[PDB]
Amino acid sequence: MNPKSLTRGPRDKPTPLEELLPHAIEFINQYYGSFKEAKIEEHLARLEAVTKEIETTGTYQLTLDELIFATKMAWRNAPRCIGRIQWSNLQVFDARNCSTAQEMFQHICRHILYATNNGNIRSAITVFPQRSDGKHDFRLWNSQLIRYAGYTIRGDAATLEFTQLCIDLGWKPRYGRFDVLPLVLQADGQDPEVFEIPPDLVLEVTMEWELGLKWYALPAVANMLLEVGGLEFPACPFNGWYMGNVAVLHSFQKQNVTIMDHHTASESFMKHMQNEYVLSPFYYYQIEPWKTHIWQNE
Amino acid sequence: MNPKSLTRGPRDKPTPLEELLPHAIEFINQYYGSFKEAKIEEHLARLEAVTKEIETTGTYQLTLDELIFATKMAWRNAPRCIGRIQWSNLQVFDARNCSTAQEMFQHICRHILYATNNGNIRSAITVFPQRSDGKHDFRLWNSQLIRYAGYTIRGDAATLEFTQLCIDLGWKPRYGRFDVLPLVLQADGQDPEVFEIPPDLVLEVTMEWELGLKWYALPAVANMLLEVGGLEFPACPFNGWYMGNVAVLHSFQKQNVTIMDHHTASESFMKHMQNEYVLSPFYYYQIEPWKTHIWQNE
Ligand code: HEM
Ligand code: HEM
Ligand SMILES: c1cn(-c2ccc(O[C@H]3CCCN(Cc4ccc5c(c4)OCO5)C3)cc2)cn1
Ligand SMILES: c1cn(-c2ccc(O[C@H]3CCCN(Cc4ccc5c(c4)OCO5)C3)cc2)cn1
Repeated sequence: MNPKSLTRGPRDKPTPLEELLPHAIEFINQYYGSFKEAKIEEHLARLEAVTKEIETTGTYQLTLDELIFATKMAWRNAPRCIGRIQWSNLQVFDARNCSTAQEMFQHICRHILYATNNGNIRSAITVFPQRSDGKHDFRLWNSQLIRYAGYTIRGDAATLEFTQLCIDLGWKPRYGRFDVLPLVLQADGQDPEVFEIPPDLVLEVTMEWELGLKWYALPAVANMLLEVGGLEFPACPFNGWYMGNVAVLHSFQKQNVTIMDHHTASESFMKHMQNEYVLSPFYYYQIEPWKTHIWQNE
Repeated sequence: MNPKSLTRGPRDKPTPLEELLPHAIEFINQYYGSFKEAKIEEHLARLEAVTKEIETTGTYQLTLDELIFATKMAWRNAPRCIGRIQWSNLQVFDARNCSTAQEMFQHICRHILYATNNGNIRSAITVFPQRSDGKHDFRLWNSQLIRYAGYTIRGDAATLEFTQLCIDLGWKPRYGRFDVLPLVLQADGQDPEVFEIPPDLVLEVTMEWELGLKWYALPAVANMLLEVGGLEFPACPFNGWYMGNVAVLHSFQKQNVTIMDHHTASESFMKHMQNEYVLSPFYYYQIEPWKTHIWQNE
């Protein structure tokens, strides 16, 4: 067997141009190939401009449309994702001009608001600045945007470690069982900063003859890396909606929070279908950033 | 003399509870003893929960922090390991929820990536699921994660046998002198599967007035067993870095691959020291798994 690694690690230097250029060219082809017989000239013109940009600057920037295409193809290329059948249903927020953690936070608020949509969940991805030399990475340290803390256990037992990290970073732990962990955000390679998510941004389905059980509506992956044309985006949170004695199906449907039931299955595929008139791009796992981060202040 | 065996063999049944419980209790004590006067109540509470878990399930699970502690104490307890002086410098990857060989492979890729760190080597251990009844063991059949094949001789003369085994398993032997052997991975007691290591994951120091000599940067023991509190982890690869007419010291230092020179000696001990504000646990040798494995398909 010759499987590839599903993980893409840190760098300490820019991608060598001799490595980057072939990848850039291949993606450009894939992109312009999505127009079949049309646009031969734009294709070649783009090849020339990208090549020059790389030779001049050591890298290149994607057009907005190229980025949108990339995020959708990466989704289409996600082997385990059930949602990828309707891969055209994806809203893209372009945050590649982001520079600070405060700005990252505002972008994520915007994302959570749009995708939550008061229960009528919409898929979205927010793309932060691409890796340059690898010493200025933007990363979200959370595994998901919204997750309950973990503290025997109290809360989300799978975040006991991350919860402890937040505390160590100055987060004040309320010790409930449904404490929404803060966003831990790294901009430009700096030490991460801690941001409470505004409670009003977090939609929860309350389960329904008293246990006080509830769960958050928005499942959002915070910690993967988008690869495209040799470029790496170490910060690119995205979300879908849930797949699904189970008062869940009932509580979600009764509170009208989207889940992947047959109706939603048919509808989303219907909408996807109406949007018509080594794998790359790809979402990679990363090494947990607290295991690799060099603190400029601990 | 009353030396103990440094080898821990296979089982065909779960550890008897009457054997397991005393060992579990002893480790819990060792763990909570590392807090001196504090935490008497957590200690007793943990004793009670572990005892109940064993009586209920026939075994028990370590907390993440208990596991981390165990791996570091086992290292501290390794008589021949020079690196154990700086035993607090160890990154632990928890793969105890692993179930398939493909998953094992992804964990090992992640390990190789982190520990290699583009030449700035970091110590790490990846811990796979603990032995249950002994008929579902996870094992790596390699002695190291990265090793050259052996084929008079061609390649690593010490792997002639293992190389032959890989071939017998379906591996196609390129007949060079520096062929990186594939990972041979056994999950849940199943027959092993063969996985080429992605070449880009393998860092090599090229020796430097033409012989074409090179060697791999990452020394990683693949085949030992971690014992702790009566639990056995037959799959727990770990790595350090090398100790060191010798163009080696030069080639490694000049290509900035870590070795245990005086500088690295002082630095790593310095970092270890800043991490402050029958032996058990222990790493055992095992019997070569191809000598004991019952093929459900040959
Ligand atoms: C529209 C609703 C969506 C549904 C129902 C859905 C469902 C799933 C499910 C069930 C998994 C597997 C979880 C596991 O194995 O533990 C998954 C994985 C994943 N999803 Fe989604 N997803 C959706 C939207 C998205 C979006 C918008 C993206 C990206 C733009 C995406 C990217 C991925 C990726 C990369 C993985 C990992 C896939 C792999 O490793 O093979 N998903 N998704
Ligand atoms: C940080 C760099 C490290 C260095 C320089 C180092 C060096 C060594 C050396 C020189 C040996 C003896 C080899 C021989 O006799 O053929 C050894 C053995 C060993 N090392 Fe390391 N090591 C390091 C990290 C580790 C780590 C991370 C672990 C485990 C978490 C570890 C566990 C062991 C074990 C169990 C043995 C066998 C010891 C025995 O049988 O007495 N080493 N190491
Ligand atoms: C879109 C969103 N996702 C995920 C979101 C959140 C994820 O977190 C995992 C760990 C916490 C519990 N999560 C439960 C879950 C299960 C199935 C599912 C989820 C979340 O979102 C889409 O479909 C799984 C995993 C995957 C995948 N695509
Ligand atoms: C960490 C890593 N190790 C080892 C890694 C690899 C090992 O393989 C042996 C057989 C192949 C050649 N190896 C050479 C060697 C020598 C000294 C050393 C090595 C490898 O890694 C740490 O220090 C020894 C043995 C021990 C021990 N601690």
